Amino acid sequence: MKVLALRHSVAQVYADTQIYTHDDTKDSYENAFLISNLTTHNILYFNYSARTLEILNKSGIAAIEIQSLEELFTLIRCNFTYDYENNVVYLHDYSYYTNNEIRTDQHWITKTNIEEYLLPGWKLTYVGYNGNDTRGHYNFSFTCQNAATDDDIIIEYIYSEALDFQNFMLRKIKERMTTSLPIARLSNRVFRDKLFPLLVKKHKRVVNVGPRNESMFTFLNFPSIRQFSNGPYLVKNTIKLKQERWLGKRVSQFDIGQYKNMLNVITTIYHYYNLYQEKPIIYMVGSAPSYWIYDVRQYSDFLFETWDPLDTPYSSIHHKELFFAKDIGKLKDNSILYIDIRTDRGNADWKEWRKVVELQTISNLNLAYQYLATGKSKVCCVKLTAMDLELPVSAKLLHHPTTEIRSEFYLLLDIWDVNNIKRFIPKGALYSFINNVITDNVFIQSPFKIRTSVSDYIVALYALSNDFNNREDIINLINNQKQSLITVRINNTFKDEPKVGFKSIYDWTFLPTDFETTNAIVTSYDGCLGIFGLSISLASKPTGNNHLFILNGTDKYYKLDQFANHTGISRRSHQVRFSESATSYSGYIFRDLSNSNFNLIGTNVENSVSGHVYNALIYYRYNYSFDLKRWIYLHSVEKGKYYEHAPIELIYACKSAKEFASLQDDLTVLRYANEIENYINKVYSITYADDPNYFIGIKFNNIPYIYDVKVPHLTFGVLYISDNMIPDVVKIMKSMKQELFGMDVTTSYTYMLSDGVYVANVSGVLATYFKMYNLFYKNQITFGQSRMFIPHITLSFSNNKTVRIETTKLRIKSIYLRKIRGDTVFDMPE
Amino acid sequence: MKVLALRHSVAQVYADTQIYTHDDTKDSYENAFLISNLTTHNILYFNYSARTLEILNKSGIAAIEIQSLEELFTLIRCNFTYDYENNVVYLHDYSYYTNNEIRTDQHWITKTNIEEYLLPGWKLTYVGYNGNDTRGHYNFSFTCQNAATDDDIIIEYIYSEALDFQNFMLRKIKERMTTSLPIARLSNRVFRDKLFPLLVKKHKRVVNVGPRNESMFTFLNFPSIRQFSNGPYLVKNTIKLKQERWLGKRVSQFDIGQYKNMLNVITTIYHYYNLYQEKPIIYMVGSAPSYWIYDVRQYSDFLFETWDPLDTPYSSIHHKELFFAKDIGKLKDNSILYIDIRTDRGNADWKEWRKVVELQTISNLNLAYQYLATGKSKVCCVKLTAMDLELPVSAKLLHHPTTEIRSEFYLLLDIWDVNNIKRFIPKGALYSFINNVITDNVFIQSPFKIRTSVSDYIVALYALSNDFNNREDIINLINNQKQSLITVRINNTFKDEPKVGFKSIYDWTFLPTDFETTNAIVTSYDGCLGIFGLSISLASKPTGNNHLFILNGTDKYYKLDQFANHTGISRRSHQVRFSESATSYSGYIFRDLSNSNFNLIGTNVENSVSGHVYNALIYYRYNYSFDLKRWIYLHSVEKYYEHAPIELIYACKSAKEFASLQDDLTVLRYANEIENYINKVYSITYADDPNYFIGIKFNNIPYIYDVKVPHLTFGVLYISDNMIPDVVKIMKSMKQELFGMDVTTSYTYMLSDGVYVANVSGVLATYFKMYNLFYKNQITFGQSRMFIPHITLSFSNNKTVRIETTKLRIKSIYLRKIRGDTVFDMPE
Amino acid sequence: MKVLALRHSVAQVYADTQIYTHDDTKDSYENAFLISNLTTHNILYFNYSARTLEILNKSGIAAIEIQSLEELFTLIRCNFTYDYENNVVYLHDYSYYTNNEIRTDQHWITKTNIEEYLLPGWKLTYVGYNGNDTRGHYNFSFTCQNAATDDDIIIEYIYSEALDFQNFMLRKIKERMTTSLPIARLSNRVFRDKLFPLLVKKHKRVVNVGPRNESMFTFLNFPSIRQFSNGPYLVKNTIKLKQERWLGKRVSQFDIGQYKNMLNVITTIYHYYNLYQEK
Ligand SMILES: Nc1nc2c(ncn2[C@@H]2O[C@H](COP(=O)(O)O)[C@@H](O)[C@H]2O)c(=O)[nH]1
Ligand SMILES: Nc1nc2c(ncn2[C@@H]2O[C@H](COP(=O)(O)O)[C@@H](O)[C@H]2O)c(=O)[nH]1
Repeated sequence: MKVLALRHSVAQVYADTQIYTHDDTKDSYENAFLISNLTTHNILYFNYSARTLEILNKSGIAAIEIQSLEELFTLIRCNFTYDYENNVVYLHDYSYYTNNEIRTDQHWITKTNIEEYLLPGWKLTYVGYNGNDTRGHYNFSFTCQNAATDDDIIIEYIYSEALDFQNFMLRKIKERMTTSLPIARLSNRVFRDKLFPLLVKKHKRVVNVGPRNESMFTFLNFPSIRQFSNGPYLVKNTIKLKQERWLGKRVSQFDIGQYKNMLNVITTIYHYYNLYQEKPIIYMVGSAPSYWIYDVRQYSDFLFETWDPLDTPYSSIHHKELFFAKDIGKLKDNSILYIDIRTDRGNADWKEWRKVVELQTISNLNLAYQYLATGKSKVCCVKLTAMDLELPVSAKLLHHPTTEIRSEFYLLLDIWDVNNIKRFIPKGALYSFINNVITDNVFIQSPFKIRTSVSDYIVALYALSNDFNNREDIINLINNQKQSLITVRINNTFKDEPKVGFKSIYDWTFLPTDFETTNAIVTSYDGCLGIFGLSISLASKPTGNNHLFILNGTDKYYKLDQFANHTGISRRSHQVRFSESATSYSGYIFRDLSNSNFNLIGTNVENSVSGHVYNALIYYRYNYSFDLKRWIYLHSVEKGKYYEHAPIELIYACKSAKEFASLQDDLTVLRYANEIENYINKVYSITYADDPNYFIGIKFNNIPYIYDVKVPHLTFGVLYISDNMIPDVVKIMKSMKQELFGMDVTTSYTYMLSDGVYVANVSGVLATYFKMYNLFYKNQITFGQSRMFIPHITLSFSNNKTVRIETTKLRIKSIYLRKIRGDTVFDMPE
Repeated sequence: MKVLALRHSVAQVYADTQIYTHDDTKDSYENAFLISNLTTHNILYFNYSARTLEILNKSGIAAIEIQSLEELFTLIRCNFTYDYENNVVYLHDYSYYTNNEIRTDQHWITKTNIEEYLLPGWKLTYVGYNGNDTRGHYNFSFTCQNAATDDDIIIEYIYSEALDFQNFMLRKIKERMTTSLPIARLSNRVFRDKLFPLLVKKHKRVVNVGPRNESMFTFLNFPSIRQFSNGPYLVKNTIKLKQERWLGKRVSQFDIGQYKNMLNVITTIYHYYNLYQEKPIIYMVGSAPSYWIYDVRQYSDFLFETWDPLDTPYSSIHHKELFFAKDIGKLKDNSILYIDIRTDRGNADWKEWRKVVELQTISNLNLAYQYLATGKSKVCCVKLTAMDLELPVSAKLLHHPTTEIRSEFYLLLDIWDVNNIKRFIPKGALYSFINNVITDNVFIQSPFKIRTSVSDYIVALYALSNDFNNREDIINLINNQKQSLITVRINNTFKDEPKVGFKSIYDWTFLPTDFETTNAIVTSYDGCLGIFGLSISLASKPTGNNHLFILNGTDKYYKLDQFANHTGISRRSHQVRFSESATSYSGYIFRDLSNSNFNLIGTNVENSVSGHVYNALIYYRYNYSFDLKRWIYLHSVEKYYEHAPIELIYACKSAKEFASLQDDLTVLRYANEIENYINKVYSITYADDPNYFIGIKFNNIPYIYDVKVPHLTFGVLYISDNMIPDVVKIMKSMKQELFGMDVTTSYTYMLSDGVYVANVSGVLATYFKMYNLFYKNQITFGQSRMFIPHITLSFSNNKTVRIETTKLRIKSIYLRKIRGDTVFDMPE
Repeated sequence: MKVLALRHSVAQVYADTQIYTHDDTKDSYENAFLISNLTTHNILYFNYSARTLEILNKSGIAAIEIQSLEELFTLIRCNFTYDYENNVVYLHDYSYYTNNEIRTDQHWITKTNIEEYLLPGWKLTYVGYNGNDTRGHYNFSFTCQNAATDDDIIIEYIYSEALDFQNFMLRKIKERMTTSLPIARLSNRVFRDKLFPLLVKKHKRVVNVGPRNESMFTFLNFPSIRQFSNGPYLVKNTIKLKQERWLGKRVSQFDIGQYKNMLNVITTIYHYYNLYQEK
């Protein structure tokens, strides 16, 4: 929501688009609330309270100080992710195209002949992970960098098997200008990099479910984490494959053999991590260029040993420029070995070269076998070619994207693999694997069993909510797990559809009430981002791939007003109320008509009994960052910290939301409202004195209207009690005697309350009524009725016309407790 | 958008919701444009020029003076329609429900026992037509009134055969709070009343197509207007009806017999108007309550002479308080007669009572016959009951909604009807008509045949666009009419579907290019509202039931910048470019990549080709008030921007690419259609095979150059030798201007593989002015591709270098034979 | 799937529409299988194995012997439900409209002035529950009756609050000719009436979940069954209701006070059944 606070003295004015202006010196939390309810994208903050900036940032709303209006202000007309703890700004902005450049996260790409295939004059410039090397471009009051890169395009080109790069880059850039900004993808890079270190330091055992190739670099420094992904391609599974012949498909114009090498070595690193939770020694044979080491070293320090006749720049120690044949004993006991040996494309016939390469393949495989036969705790990966050969059945198969699909694959072998059953594999099956399979993911770990773990911190970022996963197992995991961070699809669909999908790929959808979590925060990406110290320029759109984030066993659950608060609950409510609606009063109007309070709708903008629940039910697709359930619960057990609202006040908003949904045919909001009302009636064991025996009544000295009944009284309470509780009731009355006479009782008009009932309004007594309802309910005394409480002084049982007077205070003369249908009053304090 | 202008004295500011602020005195017409491109609903204007406030109001955008911050400002946080000519404000706001009241614009309703069936304690409060009686409530710098009424509910209740009013009103009120404000419905009530008087005065002959019961009162004062509706129910058509018996269905809890009487009389008035184009005398018999006269008299004066026993209507000149039996000679020759004979009942038998009513009906029918036997100009309406009887074949049958369906109907009779064939009609058929039909419309006039009329001002207000009307007949009417105001549904669908519909009721959809109008304004409801002196606080939502408005042959067509202007062209463009976009430069970047200007993206924030058209094509669902067609045409034949035609074509190609990427089929069509219109209006030629060229030479070149002769190729042309002199003339015509331009260069870049050039700035505007001069003089200038001003430096495929802004020498300008050593001119 | 087996000697031939022909003497279960895989609606069975008819009937496929080709065969060009244990044929067929008549399951309706509000000349004729009194119309090799009635229309008119019966009946009849036959609704009446007696006799304790008003008559003789439906309207729940005044809405042209009385008494019977499992 991009709130920018600039100095009041330097309150510069320009007509920027979608801007707003706010400033006030009354409270520090309500300035944040009122800012959170502004309707535009950018907000300009002029009294610039540091406290209020911190509150916004905790809520996920980006709030930063602006000191160099000349450049700081103008260079923030784009979205960004703000690390407010370290005061860092990560710009997600593709204006750098005006420099005729493509930006990448990876250094190795700069060494390929990629620039030739770009548009004429274009270059690609390395920017570092999340634009770390761009900090020179921006020298502001804060550290500033541009996290936007074109790496998605390059990776898509590599996996797309289409050849011509010029048109591909051009098409993808034009598309990027035609579609809205990929905020989720770009800010999640920052969130991953900040999140997982905090978890590894802060928690004993961290389990990450379904990592994707995007974060392959994130976990390079954290072997403590146990990863669960899709299964690996085993050799035994090649029995199903139909035999095929050589097929020379070219996928990339520029040589990407280094990307293949890097994905291979990283896959091996993570296999080793999965087996032994420690960082291994890396041994590499071949891999002469080896530039990508740099990109790995940016995330974790590793010890690299290289054997290649050419030079390898970034290696730790290039043990020998000479080739490696029988030097097995140099290899230490806790390590991984990458064997990429290609002798040479000789200038001989292709058949002769094939025999040469086949013999070389057998040599490499035997080298791997000797590597793993001698020593415990090691893993290896070999380059083989497609031929008839006998591989172990449990070995893992790798074919990552390479420049051309030309009869090569890789075999990943642990020590359990070497002495295992070996099977004969024809060249046709291996060719079928090379041609029909491209390895999608470097995480080859066994799938995650969706069971609650008591010693683990489970992290399911975008993996659990899928069409094929068991829904009830997901619900039980979220419900009963301690210490977790799990994400599901939101079900922002009308008609309450239980799945949502794109081109026959579907996801399960959940409402916040579909869970029964005891102690957890159920918020948006904004809320979860704030809980971990980040804020963002751009909120979730109501219709999109929006996810609920659920944090189980968090430090922050009891900080109700601090994290996943009601910031922005009324942003959409206010936009609709002031632009499109029939009247700005429509809300109070509808809420009173929904609770059968139509008897008078006269100036109901004052002292309405409905609550936050109405906007959390109706506009949930916008403000689901609120966590309505925790808000209700924490106010059940004070341990009402700011509000002290009676439960009937919550139930009334529930009923109003149900009627609204039925009018709009919003089936989802109808369910959500019914379920929240159920949760309320579970947390509060509410009772209704629909058949009362006694009542509390207030009597006034003067009555500014013509009255036709003998006794004008305000029925201020109605209750159902046994006689023995009359002292208890009395005590509770005494408990607020001061407060009872303190209230500023006012009346301004008379109206018809029902057929044959003519009453005078009473104002200013309702807050006291709710405090007293809370006290009676806490004391297990049945107080209140099924209907809504309407404070009124009955004037006559006749049908008379409405009369108005100026606000005339009313004065209390006695506050009595009387038995219904008994002329006997059982208490009369003055 | 509510534009609210506050004075320096009232420069007070609060945090109003969805608010914005603008103010400036360094620009003239651009203050209105820049206001028109702001994103929120309400805007506050602080250092305001009266001129730009007027420009906004002419464009349809409501712009009001605000002086009473205490009440006037707080009470304009709701939408309204503003008559800026008379400076009056019609509020459309239903906050008045907080008074426990139902508001009607009709006085007769107040006399019924309707208040009894409302919610307890609620009242019904008569308000003036379009809230005339609310002006007392508001004491502002301007006239102010609240046009919102609950008549939607009352009318729907009467026509919906729902029984219980209390629940119906309650449900409809809740619905009204749950759905957005019916602005089209409410403000068109104002628009009709301002429109049609202006048309009657300003034009001789006015034809109104398909009026509905909503505007029943509007045309009461204009028999000059000839209206065409769906048609009448004739007695001749009762042969189809299957015989039925009495079925006593109750329609309303409170007596609405006065609505029936009024609708009958009004139907008769409009029939009389249809036959003889002049206002009649009104004679009525029975009609004891007589209030609806008031509601009629508020729009037009009529002469009301009623005969009613011992009862006194409202304003009827009571020719006799005695019962009327054989006084036919008292009734004048230019008149209308309504025969509602009370027919009072009693406590007698229902069968005997039926015979009583039958005899009374026969008396009434003979009464009508005696009325019509004489006279040159008369029309009559009679109350009958269901019985066997012989009615004229050409007579019209009326059954307007009444309290109960109790064996009663009304017959409309012409002077032509009496002298026509009479046919026997059984009681069963009459019961079938009473039970199965309620007359929907008081205009029973024959339908409009969709043919152009040359002497008439035709008005088709939401009537022509429909599934069943001939689409090509509509296109020809709009295209070839001389003086009309016609509305059609706009094709705001993403897939190019030519129809749009709900529950088997469909409408044809058109694009602005689907027409070929000669001199006409094709704009939105806002634009049309502005042309007639009204403005509105909030524009139409892009995917609503939005209508194109076409005004043929108006005085305002040539006033381009005043009406149907470019206000709001970039409102959505600016919201998208900031906010959600990948980059704030995204627009210029995409137009340069789509027109093959990808060689460099450096010099594109400055000196880009057209984008005025770009946002009018792709964001058309928002700014369809622009009328891009007249804008293109008027700039072909001057009658400011001085924009080259290729400049428009490039934006067309960019919009086509954008639509193809978004799969916006309608925008793709619209873009291709506009490019077609451009190449139609401009007979463009391209010198793709160059013959000669214009070259500029400078002494200073801040970069290392590896070519022998550095020059800026400022032109390419295909010409005959005989035309070489004329070209020189044009060069001389702006020689000063050519050396005058402040040409600047800032960096070097790659223009293609193996080409290394330096950017050029400040020459492009001169290039377009000169292109216009070449095209006007029928000399082929320019190329199919886009013009890129550059000085070739080398064919060396070298890396790009940047320097500070360096001016250029312009030592010489010249025209040289391409591939020839011959230069044919070289001015100092 | 309407398999009709007729005598091989009397193998009459006509070009009926959607018919088929099968006959074989190799196996008794595979003749049933091969018949079950034929594609048309009606099948004509010529070697007419009694065993194979029983197998089909056990599978749900109607399989009946045809002996009076002249009328039995032609009066089976309509769908039906076949009680193959008792050899009874319940026709679900609305051809009886050609007799200018409306058929009802309930005797009380005949005492109301309903016939006046029909189309001219039309009558309503009581036919008994699932057409028990229609067995006189059909005297075939099997017991035969027409279970089709217009009672759905009358009940819908009573609950629809629209007044004019003539147009309502006409509209609903025209609709019935324009839409396919409501087989599920009509055969489920027969299935309920056969099913629940078998269950009460065959099982100790029978629980029926969510009975609807349609089968209000089915359980009149079985108080052993415990029924579970939607909750009742309690007096205490009137506290929520908004106060209103007299509103005289007329829902039916002919007096249906007897339907009200019957529904009241039957509701009371079932409440008593729910409390005390006896009549
Ligand atoms: N009863 C009640 N009303 C609230 C509460 N919070 C906000 N509101 C009402 O909601 C309004 C803003 O939300 P809106 O009605 O515009 O959606 C405020 O002006 C206030 O009257 C609450 O906790 N309880
Ligand atoms: N209206 C208009 N805008 C132009 C024209 N040429 C360039 N522009 C640019 O287009 C912007 C309008 O918003 P856009 O959708 O291009 O972002 C203006 O701010 C301006 O910088 C033109 O001829 N007409």
